[PDB]
Amino acid sequence: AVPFVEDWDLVQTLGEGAYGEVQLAVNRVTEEAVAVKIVDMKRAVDCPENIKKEICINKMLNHENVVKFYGHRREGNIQYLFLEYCSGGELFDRIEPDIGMPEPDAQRFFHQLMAGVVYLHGIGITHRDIKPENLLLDERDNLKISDFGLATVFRYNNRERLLNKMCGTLPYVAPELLKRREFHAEPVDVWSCGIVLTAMLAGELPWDQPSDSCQEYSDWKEKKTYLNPWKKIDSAPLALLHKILVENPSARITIPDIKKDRWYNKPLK
Ligand SMILES: COc1cc(OC)c(NC(=O)Nc2cnc(C#N)cn2)cc1Cl
Repeated sequence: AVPFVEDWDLVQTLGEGAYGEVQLAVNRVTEEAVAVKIVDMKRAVDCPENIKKEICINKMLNHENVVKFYGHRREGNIQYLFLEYCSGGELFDRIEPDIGMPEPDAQRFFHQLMAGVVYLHGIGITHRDIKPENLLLDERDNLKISDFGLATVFRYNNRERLLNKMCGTLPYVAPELLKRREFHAEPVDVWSCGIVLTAMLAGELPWDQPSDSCQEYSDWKEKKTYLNPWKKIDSAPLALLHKILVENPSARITIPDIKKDRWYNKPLK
C-alpha cells in the first residue's frame, strides 16, 4: 500500500455559511484536490439527521453534471464529506451584476443544468435549492449541481410523493410552494432553473418572491416585459421564460419540452 495516501491537507476555506466550513483538501501523495464540507452535528436535534440524508443521497448520484461524491468520515461530532473540487467557482460568480453574461454561455450552462436535473429527477431526487451559488464550475467550465442538503426523493418504488415542506430560497422558489399545501417536486425545480436563466441573462432577479404582493411578479403576469427586467432578454430565450415561469404548476413546461424549445436548440446564440 502506497504510504501517506490518505492524507488530504485543507489548503483553503472554500465556503463558510449556515452549513459549516468547506475546505479545499489536497492529497499529500497524489495532490488530487478535493472539496471538504465539515458539517457540525451539534446539540441533539439538528445535523445528526441533517447530514445523514445529504450523505445518503450523495451515495446515489452519478452524473458528470453533478458534484461527484467520494466519501465521508464520522469523527465524534465532526462529519467530513469528500466531494468534487470545482476550481471554476460558482456560476453565481460569473454573472455580471445587472448585466449577465454572453447569451451563448447561458445556453451552455442551461443545457448542463438541464442535464443534471433530468438525471437527478430520473433517479427520483429533487434538489429543492437550485440557484447560482449551488451551480459549480470546474476547470473546463462545466456546470455541476451541488449541495444536496435539502434534496429529498420524490419518487421511490415508482410512486411520486407530493411535497409540502417549504424549503429553498425565496427569489428562486416556485409560486405553488407559497400558495398550495401540497405540490409536485419536479416543476418546482424547473421553475428555479428558469429563475436562473433570467439571472444568467439579465444579471438580476425578477422578484423577492413569487407572490402577488410583489410588484414585478405581478407585472410579469401582466406580461409587462416592456423596459422591465426582461427587456434585457432576447425574445427567443424570453419565449422560453414565458413557458417556465408559468404559475399554474400543471401548465408549466416540462424538462422534456424544454429540450424541444427553439432557443434551447438554436446554435451558438
Ligand atoms: C472560492 O470559490 C469556490 C467556492 C466553492 O464553494 C464552497 C467551491 N466548492 C467546490 O469545489 N465544491 C463543492 C461541492 N459540494 C459542496 C456542498 N455541499 C460545496 N462545494 C470551489 C470554489 Cl473554487
